[PDB]
Amino acid sequence: LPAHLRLQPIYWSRDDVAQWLKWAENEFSLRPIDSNTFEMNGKALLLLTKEDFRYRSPHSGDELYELLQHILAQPAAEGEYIKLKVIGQDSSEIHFKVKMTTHLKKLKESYCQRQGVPMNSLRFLFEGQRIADNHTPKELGMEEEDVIEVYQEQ
Repeated sequence: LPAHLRLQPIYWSRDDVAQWLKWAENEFSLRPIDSNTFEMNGKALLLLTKEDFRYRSPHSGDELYELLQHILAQPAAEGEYIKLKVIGQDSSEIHFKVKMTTHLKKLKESYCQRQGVPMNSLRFLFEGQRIADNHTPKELGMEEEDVIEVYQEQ
C-alpha cells in the first residue's frame, strides 16, 4: 500500500480514503468504486457500520469493511510479537520475531537447524535461566526487544 495507507485509518484524510479504495479495487479485482461514495476521512470511516458499507457499495461494501477490520487489528497483532536476538559464543547474532505466547521450542529448533547442530546440544539462557522447550516469552517476562545467549552443552 502507498506510504499513507500504511498508518492507522484514524489518520487517513479524504484523499487517503479515495486512494485506499483505488488500491483495494485493483488488489482484489473489484468493480470500479466511485470515489464519491465515501466522501469522508478515516475517522468517519470507522463510525460506519457494515450495513452502511453495503449501502454505499453494493458490489464491494462488505469486502471493504472486512478489509478495514483487518487493518484495524494490525497494532494488536504486532503487540503479540517481540524481537529476540540470540547471541552465540562467537558473538554471532541471529534475530527472531516470535509470538509472546508461542513455546520457545520452535525458536530453539530453528536456531539449531541454521547452525547445523543437533537439536539438544545447545542450551539457551535468558538472564541466567535455562530456557525450556515449554517456556513462552510472556511467561519469562522478555521485553519487546530482548536478548538470549546460547552455549553448547558440555
